[PDB]
Amino acid sequence: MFKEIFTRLIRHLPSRLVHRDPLPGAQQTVNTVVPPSLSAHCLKMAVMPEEELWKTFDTHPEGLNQAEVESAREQHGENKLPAQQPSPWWVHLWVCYRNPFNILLTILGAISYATEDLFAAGVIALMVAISTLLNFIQEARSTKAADALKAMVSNTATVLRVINDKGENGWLEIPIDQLVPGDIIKLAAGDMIPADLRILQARDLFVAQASLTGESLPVEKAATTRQPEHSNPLECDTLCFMGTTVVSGTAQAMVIATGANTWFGQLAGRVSEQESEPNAFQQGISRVSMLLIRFMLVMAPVVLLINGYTKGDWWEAALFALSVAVGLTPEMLPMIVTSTLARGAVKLSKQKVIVKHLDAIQNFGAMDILCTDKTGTLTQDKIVLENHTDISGKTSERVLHSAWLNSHYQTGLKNLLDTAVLEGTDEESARSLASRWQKIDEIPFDFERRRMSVVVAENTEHHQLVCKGALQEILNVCSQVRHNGEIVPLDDIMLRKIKRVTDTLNRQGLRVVAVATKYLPAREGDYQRADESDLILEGYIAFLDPPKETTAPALKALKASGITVKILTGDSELVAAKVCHEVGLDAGEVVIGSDIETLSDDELANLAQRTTLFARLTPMHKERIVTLLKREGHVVGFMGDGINDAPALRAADIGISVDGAVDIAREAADIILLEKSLMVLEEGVIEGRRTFANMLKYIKMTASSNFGNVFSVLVASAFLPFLPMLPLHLLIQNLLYDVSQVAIPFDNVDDEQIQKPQRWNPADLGRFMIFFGPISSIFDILTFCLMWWVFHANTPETQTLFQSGWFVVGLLSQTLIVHMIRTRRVPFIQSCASWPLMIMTVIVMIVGIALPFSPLASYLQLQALPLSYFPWLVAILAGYMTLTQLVKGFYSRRYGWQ
Amino acid sequence: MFKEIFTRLIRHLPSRLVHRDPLPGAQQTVNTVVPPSLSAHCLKMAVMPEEELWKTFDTHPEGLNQAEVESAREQHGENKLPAQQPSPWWVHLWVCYRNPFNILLTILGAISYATEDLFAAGVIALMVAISTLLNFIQEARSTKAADALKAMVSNTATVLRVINDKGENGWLEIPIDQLVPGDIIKLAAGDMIPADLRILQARDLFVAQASLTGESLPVEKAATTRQPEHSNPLECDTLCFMGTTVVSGTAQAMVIATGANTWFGQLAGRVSEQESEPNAFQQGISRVSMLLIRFMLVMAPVVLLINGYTKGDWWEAALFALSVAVGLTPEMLPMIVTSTLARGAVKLSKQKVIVKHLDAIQNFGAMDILCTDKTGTLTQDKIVLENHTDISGKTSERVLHSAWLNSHYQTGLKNLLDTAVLEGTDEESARSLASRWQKIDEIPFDFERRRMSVVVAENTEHHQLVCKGALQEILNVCSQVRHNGEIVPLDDIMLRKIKRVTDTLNRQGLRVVAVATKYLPAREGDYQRADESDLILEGYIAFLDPPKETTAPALKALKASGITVKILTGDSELVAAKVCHEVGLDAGEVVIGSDIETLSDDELANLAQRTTLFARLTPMHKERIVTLLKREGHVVGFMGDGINDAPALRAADIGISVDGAVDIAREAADIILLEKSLMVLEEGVIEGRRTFANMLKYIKMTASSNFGNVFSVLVASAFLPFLPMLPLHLLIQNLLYDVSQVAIPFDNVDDEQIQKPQRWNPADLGRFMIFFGPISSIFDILTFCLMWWVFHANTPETQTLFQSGWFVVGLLSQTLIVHMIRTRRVPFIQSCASWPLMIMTVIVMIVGIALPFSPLASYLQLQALPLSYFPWLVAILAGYMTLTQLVKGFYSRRYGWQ
Ligand SMILES: [Mg+2]
Ligand SMILES: [Mg+2]
Ligand SMILES: [Mg+2]
Ligand SMILES: [Mg+2]
Ligand SMILES: [Mg+2]
Ligand SMILES: [Mg+2]
Repeated sequence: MFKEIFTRLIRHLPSRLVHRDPLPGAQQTVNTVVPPSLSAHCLKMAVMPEEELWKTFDTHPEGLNQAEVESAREQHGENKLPAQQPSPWWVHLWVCYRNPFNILLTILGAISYATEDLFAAGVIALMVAISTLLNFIQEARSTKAADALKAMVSNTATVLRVINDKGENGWLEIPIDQLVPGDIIKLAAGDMIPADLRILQARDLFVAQASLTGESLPVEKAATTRQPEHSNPLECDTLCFMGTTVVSGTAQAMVIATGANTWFGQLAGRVSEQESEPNAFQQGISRVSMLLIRFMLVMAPVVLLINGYTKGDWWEAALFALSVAVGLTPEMLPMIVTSTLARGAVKLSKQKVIVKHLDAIQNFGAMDILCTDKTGTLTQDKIVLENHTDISGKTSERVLHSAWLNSHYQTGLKNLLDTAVLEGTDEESARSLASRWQKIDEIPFDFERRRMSVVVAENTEHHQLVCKGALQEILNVCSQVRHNGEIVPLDDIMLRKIKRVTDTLNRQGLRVVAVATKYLPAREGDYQRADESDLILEGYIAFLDPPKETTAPALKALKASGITVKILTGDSELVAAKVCHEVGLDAGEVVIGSDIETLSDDELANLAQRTTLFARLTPMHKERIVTLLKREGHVVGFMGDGINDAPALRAADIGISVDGAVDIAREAADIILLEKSLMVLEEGVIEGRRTFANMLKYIKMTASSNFGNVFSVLVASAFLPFLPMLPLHLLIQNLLYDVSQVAIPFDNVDDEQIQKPQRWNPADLGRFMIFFGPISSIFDILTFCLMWWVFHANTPETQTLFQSGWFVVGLLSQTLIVHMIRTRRVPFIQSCASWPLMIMTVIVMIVGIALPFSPLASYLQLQALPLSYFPWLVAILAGYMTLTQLVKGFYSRRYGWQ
Repeated sequence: MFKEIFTRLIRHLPSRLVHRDPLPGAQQTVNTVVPPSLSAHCLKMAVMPEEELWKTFDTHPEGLNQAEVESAREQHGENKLPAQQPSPWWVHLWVCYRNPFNILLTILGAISYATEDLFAAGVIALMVAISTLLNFIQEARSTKAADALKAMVSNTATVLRVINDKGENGWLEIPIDQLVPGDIIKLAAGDMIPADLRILQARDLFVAQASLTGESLPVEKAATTRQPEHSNPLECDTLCFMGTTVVSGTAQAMVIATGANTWFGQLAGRVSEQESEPNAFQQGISRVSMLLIRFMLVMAPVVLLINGYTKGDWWEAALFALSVAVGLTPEMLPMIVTSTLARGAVKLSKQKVIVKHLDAIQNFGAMDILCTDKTGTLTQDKIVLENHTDISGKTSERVLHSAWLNSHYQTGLKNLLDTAVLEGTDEESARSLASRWQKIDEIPFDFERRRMSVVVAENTEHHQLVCKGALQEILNVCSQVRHNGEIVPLDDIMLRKIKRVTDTLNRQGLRVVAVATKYLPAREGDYQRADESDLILEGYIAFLDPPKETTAPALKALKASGITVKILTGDSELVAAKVCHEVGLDAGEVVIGSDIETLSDDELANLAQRTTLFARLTPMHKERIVTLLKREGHVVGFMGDGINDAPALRAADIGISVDGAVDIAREAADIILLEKSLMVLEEGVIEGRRTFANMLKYIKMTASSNFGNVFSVLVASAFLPFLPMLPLHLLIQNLLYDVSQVAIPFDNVDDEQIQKPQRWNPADLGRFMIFFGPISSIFDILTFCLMWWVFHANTPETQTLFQSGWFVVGLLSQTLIVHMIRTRRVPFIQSCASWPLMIMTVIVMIVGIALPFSPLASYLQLQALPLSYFPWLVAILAGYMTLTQLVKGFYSRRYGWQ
């Protein structure tokens, strides 16, 4: 066969509902380090004087007013990527109608009846148009809902703009797509850079550019250049590029590039080539589409040839074969996938689960390994008890005040310890410390040393550096300790005593953060990580972050649903083990991050499968573990809401984040929970399994029934002297079946189907079609024999009695058989269809019965049915239902339902 | 007027759906200390030899098999009170059919149309029967649902019985109502005594008979009497009476009395007289019923007299007046109340809120003060951190092992500290302690000393008494302390040091429990509370009980709903204040239990209104505070799940308990939550407000519309020369209106209505009826003028056109006006009725329109309507809806909706 390139009958869904958005962190590799005239633009913009910067982008310090912002947006486009913009509704309608089969059905309708029989080609074209409108309405509604959902959780930026008719400025939180060039924004800790920026002003601004320049340490970004030569746009200290995060400090900057013109946007990724590699969902949809095309190409030519030879009307035989084939079209797939999944995605939104792209639902129900941190998900993130003590265990007010200085004057992201220390200090002492101490510098947090320092001063003679961090890291750089009010050298005896005391505290679930301080002579230069030396250890703060009340039932439900929860944490091994024990998780033997640095990929992939808790992990370790956990066909989900969780979120088969996360965590995620809870995640997983099961059932039943109709036509058309059913009748039958099937997205799903992670095999559809097609053909042939002999529709002159006689059987059975094949159990007593499906089935059956008796029947070439036919019809339908119910068991035994 | 005794037209609901159960704790007062032949029976039963006890009750040691238990149940009745047995369905159908208006209607129908006009009386009787059937079906379904709900949470008993064909025994948990006399049960801690019992065997069995004998201290019940003279059935140490709890120990006893024959059941309460005093809900229902009777008695005689004088047919005028009056019958109140409340009670069951009696819903939505303990509701009942140390602060293994002995060998109710100590001790040391030590005696917990002791022994030479309890109570009875391994006298310096250290610990939210041990020479006699003297203080255990993750949002929602949460706790004020601060509650200034002992009732009632946290409370203090919190018309709810919370649950306006509570706590409660959570309680309160609002709306709309119809008849009957509508048509109109109103229980309620605690005024119904009745009468008179002149129904010969002309207007407006006078807002845009109500309204309107055109119209004396009438009908309906919508505002301003 092959000839896959020749087949262009498949219409792919737009690559925003499916497939992930490009995240600007596609490694440090670049296409010849960007092209000229783009690097030159950045290099000129970096050192351009601030005075003439205002004229270049038509910007004023006040900001931008409305008419100006629409003018800038029109001139420079919108702050998006080429693939994130929706096509106009008329283009969507046209691309739905120009389907290579909707066209032929209209042309063959024109050709067959053009000479001397009009109103028959027109009605066929009208049926084609009605089917096209139904498909287009379903897809348009579902894409509108999906696009609304994706825009519900979108990274925002704080801009000046101009609010109030008066013309006053403000600070609006607007979606990052609305940023036009020459716009003024302000940046704080945790905000991702929304576009290429020119730093107007900034204090202690550190940005994590690891995505672009590949360096983990945050880089200071100044208002004016303080480095001698630039020679490179990516390292100029006065421009911030899109896709990088702000670690600490504050800034106010100007947007210079936007959308495609952004560094990452053009020639450093995204714009280069396209989405060459499709994900699992797109591959499965393509496989199903190719299977349907193969079925049609095998069957329809034979149906054409048989009737052409038998009846000598090729222009009508071809139309008849195409009309029976259109039931097996691939164009159902865009309508089924979009309508069924977007129904789930909306329903998940009422469960505090926002789905950014539709295909993620497949992973969300298929996930069997869930990697997450212990803080916030297992623990409460609010610490109830805290003790600030010195090395001797006595409570110390100096430790609390030293920690308060660091917590108050740090500009990084807020922490639970920071919140506790700011709340744990009384108002009077806090006011005295604030008035008596002023900030001079800040050395932010990085994982190489795992500390955080703040340099303050009470005068202009000496400065005090106060750094707080995990106990060892602090003890590594401490040379003296403050014991009993005296500064005494920190010998090894005190080292081992402190270590064992803090290990005893850790085994109780208490996290310990040590605090160190130093006095230095006043200096003008910036402080650097080398200044964290010969410190004086003031003491440590031991605090308890208790586990959530709902963590244990959520973990039990997750395990009952087939999901293996794995804890990836950068905290201590003892605290993590205690937390795991308290919530009911089995920590087993713990694996620290230092252990896996010397392991091979095979060794680590084999170890991670039997290891539940990983401790002392750097973000690189988390990403590597998540990557190697997909080794044996597992679908891995990573849940994280941190600055450095973007690679881990992007590397997992599904990334889950929280509405309160940092900007880069929400950008890289596929699912956004409105509250950080494992129970919400479990219920969402259970509900997404239902959505995927409903989608599969939709495709499965439609394809099987339509294959049965095509087989019925193929086997019995040769013996008849006329078409078993007029193609107009077949088009009406398919349209009325689709109207009924509209309510399948709202069906009920057995708890048996969604009890374990779902595995989707597109080749199973062919087996289901082959098994459940001829069952319909048996009763179709029985109906043919009924109308031939019992009702004497033996000649073409009385063909209309035959054809209509099949029509009501064709539509009613195909509509009824849904309630038999939708479940593996016995219907109407064990598993029952949802009320919308019941109502739609009843309505479509009534319409199909009443159509031959309606005034339209003459126009549709349908003849009224004698009353002696209805008992036969009921017998046929009941026999078909009973036979399929009795035969379902064999399919269950040999292959299985799920 | 008065003559309230004469009015027996009111049919009260059965006193199980409304009103509380007896709760065998009705003080210590008795009716002459019970009657003779009951006290004598108990006295003879107590001292009767165990050998001959088996023949008396036809009981075997192995238990009772089936046929024997049904025989005993038939002979002795069922273990219930006379007010808890439902009446048979046929008796319920008779009482629903024999009400004076269903009898007078039938009798007048026979009288008026018996002579020469049969099939007119029969159809009227058939309409009466159909109305009775509808009412009976609604009430029967709703009482069945309510009785099923009350049986879901019922105190159970553990019985031997017989299981399976073999004849082997087990231990079944059967509802206490199934207990027949001469049944063998076993009792553990926390089990209430289900019937009068004879103790067969007992291991350290203590029962709290504070309800019966009035003494707070638990007393020891033995297998054989160990006291010289009994002289009193209530103080014999070998019988346990119903309504008392088991504090500690284990036992196996025999049931000797059951149901009424129980000491409490007969002549000691719940038997003499009856429920003389009705509660608030019953009083309100009676007031509404009396208002409806007053309306009918004022109006219907005038309607009879006018038509009797005008048309000279008294036997028909009386029937017509009664037919218009029956719309205002109080017999709908049993159907309205039972059907609307039960639908709520069922809906609460899916929200983990079981309602034991329907009227409690009224209180549940009317609650504005909620009194709870801090443990379990505000805090988790599991403790995350525990430190067992000595007085010097060093960790001590002896303290942990001493606490483990007490926790393991105590037979009382389990505690969070007991669970932690049993889990906090390693397996090896635990098994070593279990093998090395054996239990001898136990001194249970009581609030006078607030300690609990266990006497064990490692040999037959000396015994060790290990008591554990709150710090002061332990320190009161301690004379020595184990310091640095030496037993040193406990001087005042150590007392102050320990007090300040433990006060520092309690300000952190850490509860401190001290442990004391003593060595005594071996002795045969039982140990007594006195034996707790000159103890040796081993140390204390400080543990953290963390607040729940969901307590703060639940408290904020409760405050937003208008409920004032007050904390009644027996713990320290420092720990309670810290817990309140953690969850966001404002403790204010705390009031300890010792402060309120000297206060007067007025002083304590005034103080409790502005006090949020009450600490160091005995159960008597809790009951007194809850009683005095209802002083200014507040509705008080008490939530508790303890042994001593029965008086406080019974004294509150509503009592809430948990499914895992003790037996007496579930018996005294009105609401049972399936999980102990404040969020569940808040959502249940919100949804119960909806149920009560729906019930009030039901009554209000029905009464107002039917009053409007009666007024329309009263004003315009004199001018017409015939009845404005035949009474058959009026009965059909009322029946079809009731069919529509069936779906009101499922209506939607605006969030504005249920945003504050509900206050129900039965006199408001009269104002609503007076305001909204004549609005219907205006358009009824307009319809009369229409049919008189526009349609020329001027004579009796053409009366049928007139009457039917009103009929469709009468039914359709009455059915439509629901969607206008159900909300204070504008309908269909700002507030919408529920889909069941929409469907029922449409169906009833369709039936009313189609009835005059149906073949039944001739049988019902209805004439088909000309098509020129329908535009006038739409005009009348639209004008009525618009006028009532515009006029609703005046009722809102002058009186108000809620
Ligand atoms: Mg932001
Ligand atoms: Mg600096
Ligand atoms: Mg078929
Ligand atoms: Mg029990
Ligand atoms: Mg004893
Ligand atoms: Mg009316």
